[PDB]
Amino acid sequence: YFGKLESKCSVIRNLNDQVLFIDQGNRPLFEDMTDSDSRDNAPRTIFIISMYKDSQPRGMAVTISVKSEKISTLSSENKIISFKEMNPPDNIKDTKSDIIFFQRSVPGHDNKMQFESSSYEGYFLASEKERDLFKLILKKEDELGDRSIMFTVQNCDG
Repeated sequence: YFGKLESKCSVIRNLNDQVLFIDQGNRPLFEDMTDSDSRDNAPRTIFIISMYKDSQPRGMAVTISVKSEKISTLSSENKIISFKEMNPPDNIKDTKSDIIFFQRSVPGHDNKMQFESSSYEGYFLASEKERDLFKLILKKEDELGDRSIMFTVQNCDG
């Protein structure tokens, strides 16, 4: 079971220092900071990472949420990326949850982080190029050295 401990304002960047944002269509994408849309994208670059105490310690249990008009929370349900219409909860009774990811650092690189679905072992948040776009996806990943599943997290609380 999980219990929420603290929430932190966060900016998430991929392997190429592109910044995660939510577009008009509620799609999680990555922007180059010289992109012409970076001005309009800027409010949608802010994520809330909430840390959870875990009765079955496997990694740092977190939810990732966005604050638009209302709060929505990132989900790995059905092995894809979506946003559940829900604030991060105070308590979660189960040991696995579609909104809980295990955040862990990369061996030798304490600042590089990987987020594993707690529902689907071996599935990770990843950056993927798809035509002209860079998309946040849920990727079945056998190779933990794959830099496309590595992110940095910058605190904006201060």
